[PDB]
Amino acid sequence: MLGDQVWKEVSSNTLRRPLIGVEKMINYAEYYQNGNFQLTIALSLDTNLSADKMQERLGLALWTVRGYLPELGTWTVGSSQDSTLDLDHVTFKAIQTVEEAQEWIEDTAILVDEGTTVSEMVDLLSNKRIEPVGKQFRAYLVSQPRHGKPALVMNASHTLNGHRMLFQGSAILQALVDARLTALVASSNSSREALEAVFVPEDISRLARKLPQSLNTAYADKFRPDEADVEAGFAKLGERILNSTQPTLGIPRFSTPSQNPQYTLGSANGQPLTMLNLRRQIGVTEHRMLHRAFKKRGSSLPSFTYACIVNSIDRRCKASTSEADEAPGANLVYSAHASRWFPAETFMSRSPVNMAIVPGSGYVAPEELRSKQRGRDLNESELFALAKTIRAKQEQYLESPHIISYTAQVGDDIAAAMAETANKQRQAGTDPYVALSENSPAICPPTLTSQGEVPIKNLYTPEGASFDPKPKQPEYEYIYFGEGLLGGRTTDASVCFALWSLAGILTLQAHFDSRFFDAQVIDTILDDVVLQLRRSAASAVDEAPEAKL
Ligand SMILES: [Cl-]
Repeated sequence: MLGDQVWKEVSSNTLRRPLIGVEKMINYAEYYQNGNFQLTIALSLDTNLSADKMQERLGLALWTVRGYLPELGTWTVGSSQDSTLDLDHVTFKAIQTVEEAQEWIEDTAILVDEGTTVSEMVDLLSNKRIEPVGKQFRAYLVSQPRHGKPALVMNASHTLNGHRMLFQGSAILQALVDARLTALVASSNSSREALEAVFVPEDISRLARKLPQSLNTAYADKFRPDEADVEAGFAKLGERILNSTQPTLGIPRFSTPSQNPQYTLGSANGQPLTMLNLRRQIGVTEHRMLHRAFKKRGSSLPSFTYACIVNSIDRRCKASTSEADEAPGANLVYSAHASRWFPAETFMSRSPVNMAIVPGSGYVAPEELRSKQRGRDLNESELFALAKTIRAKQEQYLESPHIISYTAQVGDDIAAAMAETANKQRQAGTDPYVALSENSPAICPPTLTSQGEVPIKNLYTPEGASFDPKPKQPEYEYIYFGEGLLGGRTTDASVCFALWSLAGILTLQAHFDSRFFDAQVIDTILDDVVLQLRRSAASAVDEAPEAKL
């Protein structure tokens, strides 16, 4: 009941709950750091729907999805009665009229102008903060690109989202070909007339049970921690604090931000697009081979990838926080998903946890990341040993959910310090990019978040959603997606590596602002990692050729 009681009726048709934990930290970063962490995901579509059909169905599709996913209509920036800005709560307004519903549809289901490509949309959206501040989700239909395939492009705040956006997208794609929606559009003069037929005023009593809750309240409710549980979480907090001070290798940022960034995605508003997502994609067949080859070594694709990132940063940058006479270690900065401790029902329809990230920490000792024989030039055996070390340290850091016992306190501390720092920087007239970088470490530690394939249905027909191969022989209206694109947003002076899979396609990418890092160096590290993955896999498969099947 802690989950229900937390959303309180605060006005006639408005629910409100406090933000708690990582979600509160994220909300403050999005406000004070120009949309830091915000997510853009494109689902690239093959479809025999005309652009015209998709355009006339999109708004009603989004409205239909909102009916069972009211999470799409939440809001996280408001005020109190005393004027003051409020970053500490999430609110939900239950829509009571057709006009209000139509307003929300037209603000949230965007038809992109003829010509703009999916890649251009991902670049544009990942290079700015969502507006108005507080808005949590927007869907863009790119139905008439001048080249490339059409796509559903979603832009979301990270405060209440993550993995969940793929399911939100899947629901929208299902609605676009739903037989009942198609009949509605066919029988109505307009979207507004259709809406007028099927509109039901939203009921805060029923919808409260479907709105997202903090991981922290789901944790309290499911695990009911006692004092020993709290003690175990406090120990994992001490670990993260100490690891953040130990000598570490990493990628050095510019001492001062670049005023003429030389790597951009073009220019919009007259200003360069400097938030970059450098990507390496691995196809379905090669992905399977990599996955099996590293299992044959007793390793895993995510941990071996981390080892290669750590080693390639070491070799390419030769940058550390320690002295020259002292080999550094590696501070591991990574995220973990709470599904490792919570059942799948935690992430479904009843009070779902829609942002389930817990910060992870670990420290590779100097003797574990360098070889006595080869120094930084680790051979394949040594990289597998480093992978196993990294994996073991993550497994011990994450062995228990009681980490969550301190994320509310850490979230409060980071949020308060961010607001106080931002107010001080404003009063001092600090340049905005200097302000986003001066508090960042001169050396960015190796930062990799790894995501297993999320099983999202790939085929949508009037009979529903299914898992199937790309249509060779369409029998009805259908939508199929065979590839995704991620645009992460990192506005502070850090480099974030992301490893993820969608539709069997493996993507390794780095996102960062080129005002703060040499993009050529990051590009070289990504190339090094892919080369090491392929060479180590080929050697593993040479010893065990069965791993090719
Ligand atoms: Cl998540």
